Amino acid sequence: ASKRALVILAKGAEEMETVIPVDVMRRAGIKVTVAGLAGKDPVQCSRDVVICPDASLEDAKKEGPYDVVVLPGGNLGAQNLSESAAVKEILKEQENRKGLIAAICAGPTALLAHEIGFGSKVTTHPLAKDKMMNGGHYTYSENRVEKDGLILTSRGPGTSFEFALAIVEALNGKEVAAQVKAPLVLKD
Amino acid sequence: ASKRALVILAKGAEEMETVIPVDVMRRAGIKVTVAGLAGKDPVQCSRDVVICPDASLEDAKKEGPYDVVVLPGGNLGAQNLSESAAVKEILKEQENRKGLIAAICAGPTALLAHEIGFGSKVTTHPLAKDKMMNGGHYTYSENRVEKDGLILTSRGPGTSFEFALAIVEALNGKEVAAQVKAPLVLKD
Repeated sequence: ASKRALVILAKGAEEMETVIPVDVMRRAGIKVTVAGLAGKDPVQCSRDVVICPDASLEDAKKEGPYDVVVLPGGNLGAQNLSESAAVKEILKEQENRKGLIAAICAGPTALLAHEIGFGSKVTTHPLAKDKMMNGGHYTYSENRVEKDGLILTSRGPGTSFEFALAIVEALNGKEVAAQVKAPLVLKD
Repeated sequence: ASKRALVILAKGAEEMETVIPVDVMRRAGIKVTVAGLAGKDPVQCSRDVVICPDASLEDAKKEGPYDVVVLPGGNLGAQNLSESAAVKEILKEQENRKGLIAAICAGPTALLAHEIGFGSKVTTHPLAKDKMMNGGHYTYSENRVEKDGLILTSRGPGTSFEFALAIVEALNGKEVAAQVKAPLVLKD
C-alpha cells in the first residue's frame, strides 16, 4: 500500500532540485529510489555536491512501476536526460499507464525531447522557456507549480518545496501534505 | 581574495539544510569545503540521502581559517556535532578570531554544548527551543533568520534559502546576494 517514486539522477543535475523532493517525499512515507542514469556510481551535481544513488537506473527500471517519475533540473543534467534512450522508455511507459510525471526548472525540456505530454500546460525556468516551446507543442504557464493532467512542472530551485509538496498531495492527498509541511517552517 | 566556507557534515544531518547553503554559497563564488566529521567516507543524512564530503574534518581543519563555519541541523546530526571535541576546537577558534558562525534548525544546540556565543540572540527550530534555552545563556528569537554579532541562526529546512543568502550577504555583500537570488525563483 506504499507509493513509490523514481528520481533519475544524472551528472550536472541541480542538487537542490534533487534533494528537496527526495527528502520531502520520504517525510511523506513515499518509498523513493534515487537512480543514477549512468550506473550506481556517485554523481557530481551542478554545484559539485556528490550524491550516491540508491541504484542504477537499469536495476531500478526492473522494480517498477512507479507512481511518480521525477526529473530534476540543471541545464547539463536535463541534457543528459534528454539524450538517454532509457529515459525515453521509462517516460513513455509512465505516460501509457497514466502515471504521474514531474519535472522542475530545465527538467521539463526532457519531456519535449521524448515527445511526452504534448498539448499540456507546462512551466519551466524562464531561461528554458524558448527551448521548451520549440514547435509550440505545449502551452506555457508562469505559475510556480503547474499541473495539467499527469504532467506536473515547476520553475526553479526556489520552487522546489512547492513542487515536492504538490507531488505529495497528488499521491497521498492534501492532509498528508499539510502534516509534512508544518515542521518545515515554510513561509506560505 | 576568495572567501571560504566550512560545512561540517555528520551522520544524521538534514540533507536539505546541507545542500542548499553549499549550492547557494558556490553560486556566490565562495570556496566551500564540505567536511565529514568522521572522515572522508560518504555520509548518510537524516532522510537517507548519501553525500560524499570533499574532505575529512581533520584535513579541512589544517587548511583554515574559514570566513564562515556552517552547522547544518538534523536532530542526530546536531547531537554528533555537540559531542565532537574537534568541533569544539574549530568553533572556539572561530569565535576568537571573530569569524562568522552559522547554524540552522537543531544546529544551534551545538553552540550551547560548546559554550559558544553566550549572550547572543539566537533562533532554532521550535522543537529545539527548550534545549537551546537550558540555563538561559541566550536570548530567544522567533525570526526566520537571526544575526547577532558573529552568530547567525535560522529555524528550519524551509528557511534554508534565507539562511544561505544571509551568509552570502555577510561575506560578499548585498549586491552579490541579490544577483545570486534572482535566478533561483524565490517567492520573496
